Amino acid sequence: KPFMPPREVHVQVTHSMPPQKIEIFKSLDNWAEENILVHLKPVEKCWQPQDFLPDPASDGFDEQVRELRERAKEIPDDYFVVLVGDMITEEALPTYQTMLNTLDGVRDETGASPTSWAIWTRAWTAEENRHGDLLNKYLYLSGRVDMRQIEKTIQYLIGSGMDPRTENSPYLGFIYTSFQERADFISHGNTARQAKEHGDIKLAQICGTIAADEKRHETAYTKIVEKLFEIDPDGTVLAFADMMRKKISMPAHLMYDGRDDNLFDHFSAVAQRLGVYTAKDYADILEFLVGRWKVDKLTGLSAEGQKAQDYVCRLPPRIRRLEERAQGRAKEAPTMPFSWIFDRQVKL
Amino acid sequence: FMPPREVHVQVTHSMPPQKIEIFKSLDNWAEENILVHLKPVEKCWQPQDFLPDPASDGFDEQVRELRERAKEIPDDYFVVLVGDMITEEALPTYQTMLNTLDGVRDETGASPTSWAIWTRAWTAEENRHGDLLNKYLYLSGRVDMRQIEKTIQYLIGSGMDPRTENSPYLGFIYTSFQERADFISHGNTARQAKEHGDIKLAQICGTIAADEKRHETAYTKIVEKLFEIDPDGTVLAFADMMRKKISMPAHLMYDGRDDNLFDHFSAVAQRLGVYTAKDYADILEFLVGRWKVDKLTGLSAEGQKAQDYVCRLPPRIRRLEERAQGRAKEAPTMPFSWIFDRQVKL
Ligand SMILES: [Fe+3]
Ligand SMILES: [Fe+3]
Ligand SMILES: [Fe+3]
Ligand SMILES: [Fe+3]
Repeated sequence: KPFMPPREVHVQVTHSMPPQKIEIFKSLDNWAEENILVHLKPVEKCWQPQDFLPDPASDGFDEQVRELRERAKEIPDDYFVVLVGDMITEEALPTYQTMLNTLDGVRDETGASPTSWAIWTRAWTAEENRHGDLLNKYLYLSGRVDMRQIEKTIQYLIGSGMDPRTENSPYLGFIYTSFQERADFISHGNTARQAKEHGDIKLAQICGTIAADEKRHETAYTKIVEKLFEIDPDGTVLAFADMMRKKISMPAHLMYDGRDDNLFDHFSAVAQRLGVYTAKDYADILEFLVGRWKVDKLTGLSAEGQKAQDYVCRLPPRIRRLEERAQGRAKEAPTMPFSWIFDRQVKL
Repeated sequence: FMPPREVHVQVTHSMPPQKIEIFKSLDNWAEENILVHLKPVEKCWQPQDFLPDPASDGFDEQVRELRERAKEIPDDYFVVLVGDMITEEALPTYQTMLNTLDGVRDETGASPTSWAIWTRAWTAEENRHGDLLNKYLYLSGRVDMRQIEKTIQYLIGSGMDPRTENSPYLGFIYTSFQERADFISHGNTARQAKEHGDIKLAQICGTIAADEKRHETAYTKIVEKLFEIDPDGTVLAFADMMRKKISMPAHLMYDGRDDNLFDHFSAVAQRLGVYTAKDYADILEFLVGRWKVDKLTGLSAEGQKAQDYVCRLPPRIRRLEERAQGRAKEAPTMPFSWIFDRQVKL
């Protein structure tokens, strides 16, 4: 069957958090306005996409665009595939603002709510917007990729949305985004350092600068979970385990270009192979968070909390060993065409 | 370095909670009268269709022709065009605006409901508008992308409160009005884009306008339906929006230099005849006729005051914001950071 995007294969579960716990967040408003909002960079001090692109109001514009394209010839298709996937993930931004606005105690109820929570969501969104913009124009000018197939993938992606399975729970929500932000920090950070190798400093600065925005986001979301562990170590420990069993699905897992039915798997494979984001990175993030939130040092947990706590502390090495042995899928990986690069083929 | 803020008290969940069912019921209906107005992905235009092709040997000359044409387009017009583009780029805010509506919100981010499906596909459609105008302005060299990017970040941080109070009634009235506004602005920049000598730019604006009409058509069929099922609540919602006035999605525009950026942008749009105080009236009047407000009967003493107010507001607005004496002729010249502080006539 033709033009059918992939769908979420799990049953939709809404409003799992007990409705009384909504007050905890109303209470933490002030706290958020002092421990969280402080991780937003004020607009006037933020970089903008133009800072890293050829200046179209400068006599230098032509040579700049020309050097950009020359450099891009020395960057192999493999890398463009990954980079394209990252950029597409970024452009599906409106979905992610919705992701935060689904959380019970934290949603923006009007579109301009004076709450600390709604203020964060809006400013976080505003920061994220520059990531897509910048990688978009870069890919556009490069000439190495097929902007029409990329634009088409993006429209499929927004139509599809995503269900991270947070069930409207600020607990699950902020656990989720804590994990994703770090993942984003690793991918972008990796494309950055790798971007230097292939011979493009400017592209490295681009990726690096996006990475730095991610760290700050991670820091912000991790202070919230930390705080939730402090206030409710039982609910939070339980929320943490729940997310992991479910597995953290990536925001663009429903990726579809109208040709490949396994586009996300394929994109990911290349990212894995290239060492941009690996099955191992997923583990390191998990382990980091376990240590960062002091899950192990938690005491006075219900028989429920204890099973959860133990599960979470012993999942990283289990995931490690298992999705370690890249025997039958790393070496014998077939070559595959991607419509994002005009059906040129790269090694999966 | 303070962005403007909504000056009105925040009013949430005004629609009676029982009326949430009306929408759950209309799911199938929506999947046959609304979703039909979305263009399937494979058949949609994409920004690359109207831009220089960067994987073509023709790229250079195409970028070069684009820039040459843009020199013949005056600063006035770039101001308006930039404002339009900025409004488009604040898209995530508008998805949120629809996700705030009580009986229609997407509860997960991927809800199989007709309502959530529409919201997501409408958003996907809108996204190409921003992308296209963005790359156009970027290649043009006529405008200061850094100041524009900064305005955009202020705008999303600010969001907007259209004062729909989570009511699908108010919501879809609102978006019915906006879509038509959008169709007029884009439509006008389109025809005017021809004058100044740029066909391609006209095709860009025109293609955006067409998207808008379809959206308008879709939102209008919902209100029509609401008038049919609940002529009282709908008539009352329609009047409520108008007293409050329909505020534009980008009214909290801020670039870090101008404290009246939206007013100023609008002034230029007005003067240029892209979107005028008169257009606002014509949209209103059209909707009054399109929804058959006047032909409504059996309304409460409440419904009737409302019905009358709405049918007599267009000419009142007309005459009033007609006489552009003290503000059209003696309009001062003002610098915009979007064009490197070059100045245009307000
Ligand atoms: Fe990002
Ligand atoms: Fe981020
Ligand atoms: Fe639009
Ligand atoms: Fe529209």
